[PDB]
Amino acid sequence: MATLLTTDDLRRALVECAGETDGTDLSGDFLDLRFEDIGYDSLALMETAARLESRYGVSIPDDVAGRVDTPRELLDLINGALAEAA
Repeated sequence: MATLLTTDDLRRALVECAGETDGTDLSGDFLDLRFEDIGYDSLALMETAARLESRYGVSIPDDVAGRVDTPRELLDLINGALAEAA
């Protein structure tokens, strides 16, 4: 019953920005350089993390999130704030 955030969740948020595509070739893992692939420096995932921060009910991380290079870090970021919150 205790389910705050999962890997599959962060993935859905990363695709929401894309739009539509039934491609992707993940035959292992996708949390190594997901942000450093198309060009997700910060501005791209900035607005996305903003609206998602409200619907999720998480704080407003502009430092770590603003300069988030790792993908798995993003999940542990919002999910982390939710942990202490609960």
